[PDB]
Amino acid sequence: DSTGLIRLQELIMAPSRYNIRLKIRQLPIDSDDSRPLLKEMKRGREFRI
Amino acid sequence: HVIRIGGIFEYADGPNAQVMNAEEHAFRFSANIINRNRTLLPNTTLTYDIQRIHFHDSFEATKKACDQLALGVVAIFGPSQGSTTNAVQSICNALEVPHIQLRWKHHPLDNKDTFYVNLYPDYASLSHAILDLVQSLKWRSATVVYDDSTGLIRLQELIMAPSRYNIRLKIRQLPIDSDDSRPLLKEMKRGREFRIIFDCSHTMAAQILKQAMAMGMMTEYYHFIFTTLDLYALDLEPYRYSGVNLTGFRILNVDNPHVSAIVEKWSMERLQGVMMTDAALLYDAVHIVSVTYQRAPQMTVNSLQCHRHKAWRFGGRFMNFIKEAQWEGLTGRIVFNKTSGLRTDFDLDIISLKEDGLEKVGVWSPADGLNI
Amino acid sequence: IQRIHFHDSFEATKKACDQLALGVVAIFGPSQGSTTNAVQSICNALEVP
Repeated sequence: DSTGLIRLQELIMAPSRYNIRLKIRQLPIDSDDSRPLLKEMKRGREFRI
Repeated sequence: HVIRIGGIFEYADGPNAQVMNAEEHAFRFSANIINRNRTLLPNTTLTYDIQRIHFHDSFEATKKACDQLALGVVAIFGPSQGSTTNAVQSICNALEVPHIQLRWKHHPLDNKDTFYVNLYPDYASLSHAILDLVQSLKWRSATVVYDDSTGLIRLQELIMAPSRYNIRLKIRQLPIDSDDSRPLLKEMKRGREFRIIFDCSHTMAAQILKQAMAMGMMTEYYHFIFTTLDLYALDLEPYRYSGVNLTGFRILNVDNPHVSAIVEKWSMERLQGVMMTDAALLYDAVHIVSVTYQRAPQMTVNSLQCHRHKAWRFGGRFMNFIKEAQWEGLTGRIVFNKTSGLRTDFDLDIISLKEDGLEKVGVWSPADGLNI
Repeated sequence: IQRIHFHDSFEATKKACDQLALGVVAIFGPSQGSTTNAVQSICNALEVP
């Protein structure tokens, strides 16, 4: 949820301060299967999460 | 017959304020049309009770709602805020009586209710509109420019959206104690982005207009879009003939002479007035409920008590009648997403300022996407 | 000691002033917003921390 992202929005203007990239990944809220998200980041090949 | 409804009006001094604003006048003027309509409540006298309230006293509205509940009214216009209304629908779900939203509020993460509609539009369907055009405009370096973290709540589906379209979007909020972009207009000068959409109230945005005015940011290179709706009561024409690329929106179906008429009729009434989108939707919200009541079976709202727990007989019955109300008004047709019982039937007049004036250049719908 | 449902204010509508008609000297309201939006507004009203 973005209610947590209210609280650490100031970590998100740090890419607006100095360059660091990011991927916005929400937990599946209409379900509980994050393996679509786990495979999509497996396609993303990301290691800093 | 004589019928009565309930009224709630937030002000700073609240009831101690004497300001009939636009919405307080459009309450009574919307009643005065039905008072002159035999086409709606033909012999039923439409009366009301207004309980003007301050901001965020939950004990005031605790007393204030059960006043009109001991009365018993047939319409509960919900509060503008979201904090106190947590109890109010918790009161409305308690004694079998429908409750209405006027704005966006956050959605319950523990329960799911029965007495709820949202004539206010849908932000995910707004992100549908955003992806129809920004991808069509190929805008790829932008910045979330705003002051509302509530805006960061409601368009996070558009923050999930960079997975099929590339746009480099940054995150910039105003100094929250003020309305200042004079550092920020140097920051976007150093941000070199000529294509940005803006998430704030037109109250503060008219100041930010004057901020970009003194920062000389009024050029057609700055191909921007806004998100607000009511600006014709504010400045346009130096910003117009400066030469800019900018786009506003309008839910109000200004195609009919009737829609233009009700606005122009309204436009002389309030002192320091032309139609607001709140007064337009309040006009529609008044003119849905009494249509739903004139078609309703015999149901009188019981004098319920807040020292008791008595429930009115026809609460979910008339909530069914509210969720099946499909009255079309000045803002196009109103029908509810029956997966949620909430209104997502809204169409965007894609209106864009050029030096001649504001000009509608297309539509957005959730059945066309963009249609130019 | 009181108890209410999750996301329910009509219970604590009584149960707050059950402790006020009692008289309590500290309200440790829940970690829920929609509860304490009703509660601490009135704690602000009738001089209650």
